Amino acid sequence: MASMKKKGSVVIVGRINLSGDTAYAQQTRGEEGCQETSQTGRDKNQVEGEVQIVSTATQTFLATSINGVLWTVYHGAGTRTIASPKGPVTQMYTNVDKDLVGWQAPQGSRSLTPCTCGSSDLYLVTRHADVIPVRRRGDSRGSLLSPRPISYLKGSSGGPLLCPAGHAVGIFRAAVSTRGVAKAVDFIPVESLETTMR
Ligand SMILES: COc1ccc2nc(C)c(O[C@@H]3C[C@H]4C(=O)N[C@]5(C(=O)NS(=O)(=O)C6(C)CC6)C[C@H]5/C=C\CCCCC[C@H](NC(=O)OC(C)(C)C)C(=O)N4C3)nc2c1
Ligand SMILES: [Zn+2]
Repeated sequence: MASMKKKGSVVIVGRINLSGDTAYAQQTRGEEGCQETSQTGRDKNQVEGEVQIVSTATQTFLATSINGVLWTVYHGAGTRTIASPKGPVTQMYTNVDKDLVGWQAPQGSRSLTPCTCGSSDLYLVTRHADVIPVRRRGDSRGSLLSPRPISYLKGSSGGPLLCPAGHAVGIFRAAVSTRGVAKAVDFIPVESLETTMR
Protein backbone atom coordinates (compact mmCIF):
# COMPACT_ATOMS: atom_id res chain seq x y z
CA MET A 1 0.00 0.00 0.00
CA ALA A 2 2.67 2.49 1.04
CA SER A 3 4.50 2.05 -2.29
CA MET A 4 1.48 2.35 -4.60
CA LYS A 5 2.11 4.95 -7.30
CA LYS A 6 -0.20 7.65 -8.62
CA LYS A 7 -0.68 8.25 -12.32
CA GLY A 8 0.45 11.65 -13.51
CA SER A 9 -1.62 14.38 -15.08
CA VAL A 10 -2.25 14.96 -18.74
CA VAL A 11 0.03 17.85 -19.78
CA ILE A 12 -0.42 20.37 -22.58
CA VAL A 13 2.80 20.25 -24.60
CA GLY A 14 1.83 22.33 -27.62
CA ARG A 15 -0.98 23.48 -29.85
CA ILE A 16 -2.21 23.52 -33.42
CA ASN A 17 -2.12 27.17 -34.44
CA LEU A 18 -5.20 28.04 -36.50
CA SER A 19 -5.15 31.81 -35.90
CA GLY A 20 -3.85 32.91 -39.30
CA ASP A 21 -3.63 31.78 -42.92
CA THR A 22 -1.33 28.80 -42.25
CA ALA A 23 -1.99 25.98 -39.80
CA TYR A 24 1.10 24.82 -37.96
CA ALA A 25 2.01 22.88 -34.85
CA GLN A 26 3.82 24.61 -31.99
CA GLN A 27 5.55 22.91 -29.10
CA THR A 28 5.30 24.74 -25.78
CA ARG A 29 6.94 22.22 -23.43
CA GLY A 30 9.76 19.73 -23.92
CA GLU A 31 9.72 16.11 -22.77
CA GLU A 32 11.62 16.76 -19.52
CA GLY A 33 9.40 19.61 -18.33
CA CYS A 34 6.42 17.50 -19.38
CA GLN A 35 7.42 14.62 -17.10
CA GLU A 36 7.91 17.01 -14.17
CA THR A 37 4.62 18.79 -14.85
CA SER A 38 2.81 15.45 -15.09
CA GLN A 39 4.04 14.47 -11.62
CA THR A 40 3.22 17.77 -9.91
CA GLY A 41 0.14 18.65 -11.94
CA ARG A 42 1.37 22.26 -11.82
CA ASP A 43 1.55 23.84 -15.28
CA LYS A 44 2.29 27.58 -15.28
CA ASN A 45 2.58 27.87 -19.07
CA GLN A 46 0.18 30.21 -20.81
CA VAL A 47 -2.39 28.35 -22.91
CA GLU A 48 -3.67 29.69 -26.23
CA GLY A 49 -5.89 28.45 -29.03
CA GLU A 50 -8.56 25.82 -29.59
CA VAL A 51 -6.58 22.62 -30.29
CA GLN A 52 -3.99 21.51 -27.74
CA ILE A 53 -1.36 18.81 -28.07
CA VAL A 54 -1.37 16.78 -24.85
CA SER A 55 0.80 14.05 -23.40
CA THR A 56 1.01 11.51 -20.64
CA ALA A 57 4.15 9.56 -19.78
CA THR A 58 3.22 7.01 -22.47
CA GLN A 59 0.95 8.64 -25.09
CA THR A 60 0.49 11.86 -27.02
CA PHE A 61 -2.73 13.02 -28.65
CA LEU A 62 -4.94 16.10 -29.04
CA ALA A 63 -7.54 17.95 -27.01
CA THR A 64 -10.10 20.44 -28.33
CA SER A 65 -11.97 23.24 -26.55
CA ILE A 66 -15.70 23.45 -27.37
CA ASN A 67 -18.21 25.43 -25.26
CA GLY A 68 -15.70 26.08 -22.47
CA VAL A 69 -14.73 22.40 -22.11
CA LEU A 70 -11.44 20.87 -23.20
CA TRP A 71 -12.44 17.52 -24.73
CA THR A 72 -10.35 14.46 -25.58
CA VAL A 73 -10.55 10.67 -25.85
CA TYR A 74 -10.74 8.25 -22.92
CA HIS A 75 -8.31 5.87 -24.63
CA GLY A 76 -5.70 8.63 -24.37
CA ALA A 77 -6.50 10.27 -21.04
CA GLY A 78 -8.24 7.57 -19.02
CA THR A 79 -9.52 9.13 -15.79
CA ARG A 80 -6.45 11.37 -15.45
CA THR A 81 -6.41 14.90 -14.13
CA ILE A 82 -4.95 17.66 -16.31
CA ALA A 83 -2.16 19.94 -15.12
CA SER A 84 -2.99 23.59 -14.46
CA PRO A 85 -1.29 26.60 -12.84
CA LYS A 86 -2.75 25.75 -9.41
CA GLY A 87 -2.48 21.95 -9.61
CA PRO A 88 -4.30 18.90 -10.97
CA VAL A 89 -7.82 19.48 -12.30
CA THR A 90 -10.30 16.60 -12.11
CA GLN A 91 -12.34 15.62 -15.14
CA MET A 92 -15.74 17.24 -15.39
CA TYR A 93 -17.00 14.65 -17.92
CA THR A 94 -16.08 10.98 -18.31
CA ASN A 95 -17.85 8.58 -20.69
CA VAL A 96 -16.00 5.39 -21.59
CA ASP A 97 -18.93 4.26 -23.76
CA LYS A 98 -18.27 7.24 -26.05
CA ASP A 99 -14.47 7.24 -25.57
CA LEU A 100 -14.91 10.79 -24.25
CA VAL A 101 -13.56 12.89 -21.39
CA GLY A 102 -13.61 16.61 -20.64
CA TRP A 103 -12.07 19.14 -18.28
CA GLN A 104 -12.92 22.79 -17.78
CA ALA A 105 -11.20 24.71 -20.56
CA PRO A 106 -7.87 26.23 -19.44
CA GLN A 107 -7.63 29.96 -18.84
CA GLY A 108 -6.44 31.56 -22.07
CA SER A 109 -7.81 28.90 -24.40
CA ARG A 110 -10.39 29.78 -27.04
CA SER A 111 -13.41 27.54 -27.65
CA LEU A 112 -14.85 26.37 -30.93
CA THR A 113 -18.56 26.94 -31.44
CA PRO A 114 -20.74 23.84 -31.95
CA CYS A 115 -21.80 23.57 -35.58
CA THR A 116 -25.47 23.96 -36.51
CA CYS A 117 -24.89 24.23 -40.28
CA GLY A 118 -25.97 20.68 -41.11
CA SER A 119 -23.16 20.52 -43.69
CA SER A 120 -21.40 17.32 -44.76
CA ASP A 121 -18.21 18.94 -46.12
CA LEU A 122 -15.87 18.64 -43.15
CA TYR A 123 -12.22 19.22 -42.32
CA LEU A 124 -10.09 17.15 -39.92
CA VAL A 125 -7.18 18.85 -38.13
CA THR A 126 -4.25 16.56 -37.27
CA ARG A 127 -1.44 16.89 -34.73
CA HIS A 128 0.86 17.82 -37.63
CA ALA A 129 -1.51 20.69 -38.59
CA ASP A 130 -2.67 18.95 -41.74
CA VAL A 131 -6.21 19.99 -42.67
CA ILE A 132 -7.78 16.92 -44.26
CA PRO A 133 -11.04 17.20 -46.23
CA VAL A 134 -13.61 14.66 -45.02
CA ARG A 135 -17.07 13.99 -46.45
CA ARG A 136 -19.59 13.22 -43.73
CA ARG A 137 -21.09 9.77 -44.33
CA GLY A 138 -23.22 9.22 -41.23
CA ASP A 139 -23.80 10.41 -37.69
CA SER A 140 -20.27 9.42 -36.62
CA ARG A 141 -18.41 8.60 -39.86
CA GLY A 142 -16.68 10.54 -42.60
CA SER A 143 -14.58 9.49 -45.58
CA LEU A 144 -11.21 10.99 -46.46
CA LEU A 145 -11.28 12.58 -49.90
CA SER A 146 -7.62 11.51 -50.17
CA PRO A 147 -6.95 8.34 -48.13
CA ARG A 148 -3.69 8.19 -46.20
CA PRO A 149 -1.76 5.52 -44.28
CA ILE A 150 -2.90 5.34 -40.66
CA SER A 151 0.59 6.54 -39.66
CA TYR A 152 -0.48 10.06 -40.68
CA LEU A 153 -3.49 10.02 -38.34
CA LYS A 154 -1.84 8.36 -35.33
CA GLY A 155 -1.70 10.78 -32.42
CA SER A 156 -4.58 12.96 -33.64
CA SER A 157 -7.44 11.49 -31.61
CA GLY A 158 -9.04 14.32 -29.69
CA GLY A 159 -8.69 16.67 -32.67
CA PRO A 160 -11.60 18.44 -34.30
CA LEU A 161 -13.65 17.88 -37.37
CA LEU A 162 -14.76 21.31 -38.56
CA CYS A 163 -17.38 22.59 -40.99
CA PRO A 164 -16.55 25.04 -43.79
CA ALA A 165 -17.26 27.92 -41.37
CA GLY A 166 -14.86 26.62 -38.71
CA HIS A 167 -17.45 25.31 -36.25
CA ALA A 168 -16.88 22.09 -34.33
CA VAL A 169 -18.69 19.12 -35.83
CA GLY A 170 -17.03 16.33 -33.84
CA ILE A 171 -13.99 14.91 -32.06
CA PHE A 172 -11.75 12.46 -33.94
CA ARG A 173 -12.00 9.06 -32.22
CA ALA A 174 -10.78 6.20 -34.45
CA ALA A 175 -9.53 5.46 -37.97
CA VAL A 176 -11.28 3.08 -40.37
CA SER A 177 -8.53 1.34 -42.31
CA THR A 178 -8.02 -1.51 -44.75
CA ARG A 179 -4.48 -2.80 -45.27
CA GLY A 180 -3.20 0.10 -43.19
CA VAL A 181 -4.84 2.86 -45.29
CA ALA A 182 -7.26 5.22 -43.55
CA LYS A 183 -10.27 5.54 -45.85
CA ALA A 184 -12.65 6.94 -43.22
CA VAL A 185 -12.73 8.27 -39.68
CA ASP A 186 -15.00 7.62 -36.72
CA PHE A 187 -15.77 10.68 -34.60
CA ILE A 188 -17.78 11.77 -31.57
CA PRO A 189 -20.51 14.12 -32.87
CA VAL A 190 -20.70 17.51 -31.20
CA GLU A 191 -24.34 16.77 -30.36
CA SER A 192 -23.10 13.88 -28.22
CA LEU A 193 -20.81 16.33 -26.41
CA GLU A 194 -23.76 18.67 -25.87
CA THR A 195 -25.85 15.81 -24.46
CA THR A 196 -23.00 14.79 -22.16
CA MET A 197 -22.97 18.40 -20.95
CA ARG A 198 -26.51 17.83 -19.60
C1 LIG B 1 -9.63 2.35 -22.87
O1 LIG B 1 -11.03 2.55 -22.95
C2 LIG B 1 -11.61 2.78 -24.20
C3 LIG B 1 -13.08 3.23 -24.32
C4 LIG B 1 -13.71 3.47 -25.69
C5 LIG B 1 -12.86 3.25 -26.97
N1 LIG B 1 -13.45 3.48 -28.29
C6 LIG B 1 -12.62 3.27 -29.46
C7 LIG B 1 -13.19 3.49 -30.87
C8 LIG B 1 -11.16 2.81 -29.30
O2 LIG B 1 -10.39 2.62 -30.45
C9 LIG B 1 -8.95 2.36 -30.13
C10 LIG B 1 -8.28 3.43 -30.01
C11 LIG B 1 -8.50 4.07 -31.50
C12 LIG B 1 -7.37 4.95 -32.09
O3 LIG B 1 -6.28 4.50 -32.32
N2 LIG B 1 -7.71 6.34 -32.41
C13 LIG B 1 -6.67 7.07 -33.13
C14 LIG B 1 -5.48 7.68 -32.38
O4 LIG B 1 -4.70 8.62 -33.04
N3 LIG B 1 -5.21 7.31 -31.20
S1 LIG B 1 -3.84 8.02 -30.50
O5 LIG B 1 -3.83 9.49 -30.42
O6 LIG B 1 -2.67 7.63 -31.30
C15 LIG B 1 -3.63 7.22 -28.88
C16 LIG B 1 -3.59 5.68 -28.87
C17 LIG B 1 -4.25 7.93 -27.68
C18 LIG B 1 -2.73 8.00 -27.92
C19 LIG B 1 -7.38 8.07 -34.06
C20 LIG B 1 -6.45 6.98 -34.64
C21 LIG B 1 -5.21 7.09 -35.54
C22 LIG B 1 -4.71 6.02 -36.21
C23 LIG B 1 -5.32 4.59 -36.18
C24 LIG B 1 -4.28 3.57 -35.64
C25 LIG B 1 -4.82 2.12 -35.82
C26 LIG B 1 -5.96 1.86 -34.81
C27 LIG B 1 -7.31 1.86 -35.59
C28 LIG B 1 -8.49 1.83 -34.63
N4 LIG B 1 -9.67 1.76 -35.43
C29 LIG B 1 -10.96 1.35 -34.87
O7 LIG B 1 -11.09 0.93 -33.76
O8 LIG B 1 -12.02 1.50 -35.79
C30 LIG B 1 -13.34 1.08 -35.43
C31 LIG B 1 -14.21 1.43 -36.66
C32 LIG B 1 -13.85 1.88 -34.20
C33 LIG B 1 -13.36 -0.45 -35.18
C34 LIG B 1 -8.50 3.14 -33.82
O9 LIG B 1 -8.52 4.20 -34.38
N5 LIG B 1 -8.51 3.06 -32.34
C35 LIG B 1 -8.48 1.76 -31.50
N6 LIG B 1 -10.56 2.59 -28.01
C36 LIG B 1 -11.42 2.80 -26.84
C37 LIG B 1 -10.78 2.56 -25.47
ZN1 LIG C 1 -20.98 25.00 -39.08
